[PDB]
Amino acid sequence: WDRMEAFVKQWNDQQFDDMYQSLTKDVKKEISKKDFVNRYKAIYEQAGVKNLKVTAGEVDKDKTMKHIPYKVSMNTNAGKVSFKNTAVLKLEKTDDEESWNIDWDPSFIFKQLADDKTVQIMSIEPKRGQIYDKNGKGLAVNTDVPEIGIVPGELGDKKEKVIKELAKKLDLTEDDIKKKLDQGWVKDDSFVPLKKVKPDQEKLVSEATSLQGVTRTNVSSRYYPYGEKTAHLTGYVRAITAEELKKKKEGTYSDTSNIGIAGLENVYEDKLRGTTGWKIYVPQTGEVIAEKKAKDGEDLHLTIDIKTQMKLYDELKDDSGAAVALQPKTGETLALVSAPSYDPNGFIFGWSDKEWKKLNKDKNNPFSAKFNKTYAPGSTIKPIAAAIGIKNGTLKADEKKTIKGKEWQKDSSWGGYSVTRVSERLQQVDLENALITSDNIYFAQNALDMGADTFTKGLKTFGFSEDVPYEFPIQKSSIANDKLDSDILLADTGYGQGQMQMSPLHLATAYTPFVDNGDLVKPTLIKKDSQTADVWHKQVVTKEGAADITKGLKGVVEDERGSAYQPVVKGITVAGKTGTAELDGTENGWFVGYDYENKDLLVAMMIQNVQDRGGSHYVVEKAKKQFQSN
Repeated sequence: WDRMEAFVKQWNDQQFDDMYQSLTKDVKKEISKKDFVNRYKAIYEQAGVKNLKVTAGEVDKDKTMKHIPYKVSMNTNAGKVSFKNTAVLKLEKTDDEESWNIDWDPSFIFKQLADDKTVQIMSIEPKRGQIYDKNGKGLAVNTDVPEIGIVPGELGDKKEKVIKELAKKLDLTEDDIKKKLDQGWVKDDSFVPLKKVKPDQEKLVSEATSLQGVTRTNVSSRYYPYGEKTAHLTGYVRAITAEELKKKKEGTYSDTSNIGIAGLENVYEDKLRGTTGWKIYVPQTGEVIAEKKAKDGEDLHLTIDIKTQMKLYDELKDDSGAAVALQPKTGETLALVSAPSYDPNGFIFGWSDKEWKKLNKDKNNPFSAKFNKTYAPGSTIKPIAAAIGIKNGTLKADEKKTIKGKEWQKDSSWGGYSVTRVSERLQQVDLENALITSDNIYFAQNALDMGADTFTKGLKTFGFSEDVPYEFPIQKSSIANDKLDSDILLADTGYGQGQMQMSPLHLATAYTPFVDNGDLVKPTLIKKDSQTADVWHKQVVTKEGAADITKGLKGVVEDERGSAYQPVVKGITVAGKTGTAELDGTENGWFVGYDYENKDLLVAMMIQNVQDRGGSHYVVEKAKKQFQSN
């Protein structure tokens, strides 16, 4: 019949407002359309009802009352659910027109339901996988932390004064505690959790539990054992919002779930979470409509060495910038540091108000990692360019160039603009002395002699303009705002005063061909039991070209004329390059270096607001400390 088919179509399509219209006059009373629609929406939403199939059968007796059997199957967060039932169709006249109407009752939601029975949907959170460094040191783990609560029966006739004192002691409100004590499940002998506390605060727990009826347990909790020292690398988890929950695939989260918002917590959310358990049941009888068991998440093992991480943190902790430390042979990531930072434990245990407001008004954006953003690299481009110039035959490292004065233009067509070098001591300038004196004209002429096409292709072999193959998302490096579309922009990009932007991670990666082999190494955060150093582009420079570049980068640190000579550090065997990118404004300082003798460490460091602190020098002093002085 038409009415039944239309009702079934509306219900398969889950349009409950259209469904309410077909109900009998009796059911219209005692159940308002508001309550009908709200009850369906709430139950189906919270249970995760999807894949709904309602199919109708055949009538039996032939009249003003019919019976039509039907069946319902569906998928819920707790599994497949299906039942059979019989709809009563009564013919009824309202106003002046008859119609067949369905005599609805709560058993059309789930079969167990009736006018004295409801449904409840509880969830079981799995154990989240943990994050370890290369030596098994826990970076994002699960630990048992104190949990202060109230047993109501133990309060006696002191409930009010106890709530007042405990609210003052735990920085909660009296209303919040009372709301928790008034929950439906709360019985006089049950422990009512009130607040989770960090492990280092047993004195607070001792003070608080010494009140009437206030007691203590331990609850499992995420914990970030090194806090802001690894905050950008771990990221964090925190409670999911109702709006976030509405966007996810039903079943994967509940209203009380943690979700990874930033860092590796977010990047590996699926691996770390696991499977959420569910139970749909009827509270008046205890009957279970459906049930699904949880499943723990998987652990994550990183290449990070927390010792290197902490050395870099100690150097950057009061500044604004980033530092990457790679093992340039294997491509493993020893350290990823960004400053300023934050304690991700704040998102688990709660923030103090002053700290939250501090972090949100900080103009250097503590919650944002800087090692995956792209900044102007400045002079640090020069060796890379040199590599390309040696790779594509247009540059010989041992041949000197004629440069007279401190200014140079290609021809009259530049006019008022010329490339400026800081010194004019050397008139015959080879590659080594070009790097040591950071000669801008040398490298402008390198770019020009090279041409735009070869230089673009070369920059692409060092990983510009492509997705960065790395497990932590890295914004792509840019050669120019559009393209190298003029001799002037080409020359400026040659010596690092153009439109280019690199990430610290990428700059670290792009000095790896200089260390030994010439290969651009594929960086990785994930610890692998395989001792296989993956290559990202093969032989982007030759071995002998890498040696030629290493000579000049060595000189930058060891020759008195170099930009990285001060401070003189006995013991280190470090070759590298400095940079300063300007922004009455500020300027950012760069140092990229590697151990040209031990070949097992490379660091890139970038610090902001260094114009009044000696520029790149301020960075250099902090960078040399990171290297083996043995």
